[PDB]
Amino acid sequence: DRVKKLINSQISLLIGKGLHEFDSLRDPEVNDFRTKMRQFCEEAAAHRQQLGWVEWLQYSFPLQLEPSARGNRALLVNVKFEGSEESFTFQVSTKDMPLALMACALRKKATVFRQPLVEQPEEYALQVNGRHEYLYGNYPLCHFQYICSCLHSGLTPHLTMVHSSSILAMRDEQSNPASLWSLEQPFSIELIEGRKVNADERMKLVVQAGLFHGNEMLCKTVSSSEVNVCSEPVWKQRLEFDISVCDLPRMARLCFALYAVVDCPIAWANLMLFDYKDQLKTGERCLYMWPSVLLNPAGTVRGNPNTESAAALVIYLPEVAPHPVYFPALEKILELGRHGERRITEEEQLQLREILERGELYEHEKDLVWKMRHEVQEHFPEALARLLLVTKWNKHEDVAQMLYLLCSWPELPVLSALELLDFSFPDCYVGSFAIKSLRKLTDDELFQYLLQLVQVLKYESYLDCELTKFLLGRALANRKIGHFLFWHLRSEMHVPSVALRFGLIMEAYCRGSTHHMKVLMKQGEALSKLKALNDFVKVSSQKTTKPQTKEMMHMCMRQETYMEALSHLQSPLDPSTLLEEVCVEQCTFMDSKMKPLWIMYSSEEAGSAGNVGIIFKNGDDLRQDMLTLQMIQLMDVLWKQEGLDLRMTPYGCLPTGDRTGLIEVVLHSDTIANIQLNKSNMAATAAFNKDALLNWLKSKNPGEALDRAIEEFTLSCAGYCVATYVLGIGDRHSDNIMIRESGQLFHIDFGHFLGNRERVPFILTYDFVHVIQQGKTNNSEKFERFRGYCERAYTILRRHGLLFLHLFALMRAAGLPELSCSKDIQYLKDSLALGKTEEEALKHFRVKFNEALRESWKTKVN
Ligand SMILES: *C(=O)c1cc(-c2cc(-c3ncc(CN4CCN(C(C)C)CC4)o3)c3c[nH]nc3c2)cnc1OC
Repeated sequence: DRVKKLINSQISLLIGKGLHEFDSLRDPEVNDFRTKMRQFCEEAAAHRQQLGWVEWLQYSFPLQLEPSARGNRALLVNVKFEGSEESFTFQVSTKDMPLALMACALRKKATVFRQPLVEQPEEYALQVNGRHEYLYGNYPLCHFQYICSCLHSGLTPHLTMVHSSSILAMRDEQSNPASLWSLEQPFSIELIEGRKVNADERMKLVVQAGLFHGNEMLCKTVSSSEVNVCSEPVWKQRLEFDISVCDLPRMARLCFALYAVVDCPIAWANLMLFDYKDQLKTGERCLYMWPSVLLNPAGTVRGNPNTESAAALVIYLPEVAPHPVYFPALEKILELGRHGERRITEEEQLQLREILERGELYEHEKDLVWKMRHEVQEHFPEALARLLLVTKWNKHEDVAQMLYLLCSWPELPVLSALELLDFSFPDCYVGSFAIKSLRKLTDDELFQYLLQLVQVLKYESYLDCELTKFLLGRALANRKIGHFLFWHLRSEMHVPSVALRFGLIMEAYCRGSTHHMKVLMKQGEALSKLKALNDFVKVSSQKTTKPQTKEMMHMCMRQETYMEALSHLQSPLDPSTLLEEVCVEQCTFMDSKMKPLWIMYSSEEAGSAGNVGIIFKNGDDLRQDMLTLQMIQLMDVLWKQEGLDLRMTPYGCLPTGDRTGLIEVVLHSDTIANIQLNKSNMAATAAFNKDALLNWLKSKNPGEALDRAIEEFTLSCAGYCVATYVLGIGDRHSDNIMIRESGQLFHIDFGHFLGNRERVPFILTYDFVHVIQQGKTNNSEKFERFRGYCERAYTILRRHGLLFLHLFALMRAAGLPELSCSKDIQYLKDSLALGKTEEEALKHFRVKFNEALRESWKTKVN
């Protein structure tokens, strides 16, 4: 019908690529992915349209619980019924559950409307006012994030009784429309010609090619002869590799590098030896090369789409048989793997136990762990990664006996599985195994590691893969996973190397949720408008005064195309947050280089909670900032699970397009720089500039409120000192540190991390030390209490050291200039002192903390 056509065009504008372009490729791998993933995604949609009303609440509005609650006191709550202005305020216990609260609200309604109610508390859920958030399930009220948030800021929770019939109606409204192993000859290729090559004509062209299984070489690299620099070089050379065709692992990649010599690299191109159908590739192949910025094994195996500019390499994959050759099926693999030999003294078992309880190892150590592989599966299953790295992947017989053990290997913990997703484990069965051990991930853990999982999609060799199906299935089952999966993919559509894979996943997702595609379209339209408004602000700020640019901005925003496009949307930063009425008079732009837009919203239905802001930033790369903020959030989750709340501010930061993204406004907060200006006729005007920040906290927090504000400052200070030390956040100054009116300190503008290469020391600023000490010169009772907070925070993070290392290792796929090699992850190994005992790492940390105090005292002596 006309609808199928309309949806296809809406998908096209949403993903930023015409769907006709996918068909124009005439690519069988692309075509098969589209068919298969459309089928799988529409199955999910059908499953969803029949969920029960509580199950549909778990899809659309997943519970936001406190980290402590995963796996008393008096409380005032305001409850109202859907479509009623009359509300009931009643005292409840933080230990009470939503059903008791609901049954209580029903009894009030029954007395108020003088009628015993047929409705039972079991037929309801409590919505947070003007938000896509709900309180339901068997959990005390204090376990919910919203109730927890209300208790700390003193404020009263405002809840609406929503009946099942209204929830079911939402579900209804949102429905989709109605053999190789005998081939002993050495692997070889033919390097035919080069096309569109650009280099210095004094030099000569060389083609270096190597066979890789992930990062490791399957044999030594081979180099073609030197041929004089020109546009179309003609080699005609049969390059031979020291590896039998029978020994090529399934995931073997042929990597090429084209360079000029008198060392000047021109381009690179990679390709999988076996196709997506496991057939050994033969024939002629034109490799549209990528411009180099050594060989590039981790780089994409798909050719450069820019066929006009790109230099091309013509190669010939020889026909090794008169019939097609496929990689042997698992049944053939396991049949060969079933046969081997298992058997050395207790002293040699202790040698194996010492190495497996540790990490690089010698060649004699490799020989021991390989022969003892059966004992590895039997007594140390979590050491699979060590055994997988000692497996000789260039020996088809060794690969077979490894796979035999892996196929009966027990499911490993989530920490172990995340390590197996790294590019240093390129086997498909290994990747299928890791995905299997990751199905046990809770939606909360999945959401926490979604950014890393999206990045390891760039390591994939084929379109249809276990990770894609896993991410699609989880996104289709949880709307928040879906929302964030879509944005992570959409923000990378300008990267030609991922635009095809990422575009195809988003299309598949869209087939899974027509309604959500429309909701995301509403977000893309606002972001389109924001870009146009920001471009304008940029040029105006360069010509006239700030009040003049601000007034022109407001007039442009007051156009109906802008009022419609910027209003009534779900926030890309948090689909729970609804951005209702754009507050034009409160909108402005900041004075920094990119003139970022400061956009405010209000919602009568949400009250004070509806007053939310977004920062539109265009011109900067926000990926590193988002990663740093997600890591600080992880620390906060890890500190909270051990009962330590350091009052952190991990505000939203989401890239949405090319050098484009949104940042969450933290209201009632100013930078340390703005507070320290010490302006005249203010409630905080100081006698000593050292008093300015404490005077400001006093003006915001009168009487008893001050002690709480200083404690919030101390807690947040300790968390950020540890966060910035562990992560190597340098270039810290008064204009990238902010303070909230509650006393909470937080950092912004995370341009540089991991010491990028200098060792970032522990930092203690005197201005903050002065606040922690309550404005007293000596207050060791409060100072040492802060030092205990730092040590406790540091100690907790170390216990989770391997979780940070694994996540940051997966993030290497993002290609962030500050996260691109082994030395970057070494910085975290050093900061977290993982090569030490807790006692030794605590002395190490104390020696670093005492050194920061002596630094801070250069300002105390002044
Ligand atoms: C890029 O621009 C960027 C921005 C943030 C980020 C900054 C701020 C922030 N910076 C200064 C101020 C304080 N100021 C108070 C007064 N109001 C006006 C409207 C009266 C303007 C702001 O705020 C910020 C505040 N809340 N969230 C924020 C984020 C972080 N990272 C950036 O680039 C990576």
